[PDB]
Amino acid sequence: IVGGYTCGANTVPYQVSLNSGYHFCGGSLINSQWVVSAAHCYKSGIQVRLGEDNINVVEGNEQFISASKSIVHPSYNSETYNNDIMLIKLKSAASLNSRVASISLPTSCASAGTQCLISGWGNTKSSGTSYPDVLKCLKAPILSDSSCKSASSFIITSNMFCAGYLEGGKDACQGDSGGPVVCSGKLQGIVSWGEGCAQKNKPGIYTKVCNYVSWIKQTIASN
Ligand SMILES: N=C(N)NCCC[C@@H](NS(=O)(=O)Cc1ccccc1)C(=O)NCC(=O)NCc1ccc(C(=N)N)cc1
Ligand SMILES: [Ca+2]
Repeated sequence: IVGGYTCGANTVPYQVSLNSGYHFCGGSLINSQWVVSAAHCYKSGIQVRLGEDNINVVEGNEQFISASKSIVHPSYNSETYNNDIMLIKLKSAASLNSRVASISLPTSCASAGTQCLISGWGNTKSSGTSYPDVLKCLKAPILSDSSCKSASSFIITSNMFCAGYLEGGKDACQGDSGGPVVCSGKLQGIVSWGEGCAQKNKPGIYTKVCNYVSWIKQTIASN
C-alpha cells in the first residue's frame, strides 16, 4: 500500500497473509474454512496466516493453517487477469474471535464513488522498495469504468473495476495482491493489477467480486 496508514493491530480481522516461507500475497477470510484471494497468487504449498499484524513477530493472536485445497477460477486468464480469483480451503477450521473474523460477500455490486478499505503488507513506495512488517490501510473510492479504461492500453473487462486516485500517491502495490477491497462491510474487490503503483493515470484494477458470488457459494457447498 502506497500512501496509506498503519491500520492498527487486528483492526482488519478478515485480512490474511499467504505464506510459502515468506509472505507473498494477501487474502480475505469468508468463513471459518475458506479464504478468497487472487488467482495470480496461486502457489503450491500455501499456509494461511490469520490474526496477523507484524508478520515477522509472533504477537499472540495468530493462527497458522495449511491450505488443503486451492481452486483457481475455471476461466482465469493470466494474460488479461480476467477472473483473477481463487478460493483456498483450510485444513482445519479457524477459531473465530474478534481478531480473526470473516467478511461478508456482497449481494449487489458497489457504485462508483463508494468508499472502500484496501489493506495489505505490500510495497509502500511508488518508486523503490520498502516492505512493511505491520498491516497498512488505504481508504479509496471506486472510479468510473470509462476513466478506468482510458488509463490503460490493456483490456479492462466487466469482471474488473478501478479504485483509487488518477493523480497518484495512493494505491495498492506488489505484495498487496489477493487482498481485500471492502466497501460498506462487503468484500467487493480483490487486489489484482495496475501499471506500477500510485502513478498518475495508473490507478489500481480490482477483481469484481459481486460477479462471482454464485461461483463462490456453489464451490464452497460442494467442497
Ligand atoms: N495484462 C495486463 N493487464 N498487463 C498490465 C499489468 C502488468 C503488471 N503491471 S506492473 O506492476 O508490472 C507495472 C509495469 C511494469 C513494466 C512495464 C510497464 C508497467 C501487473 O500488474 N501484473 C500483475 C501484478 O503485478 N499484480 C500486483 C499489483 C497489485 C496492485 C497494483 C496497483 N498499482 N494497484 C499493481 C500490481
Ligand atoms: Ca505476527
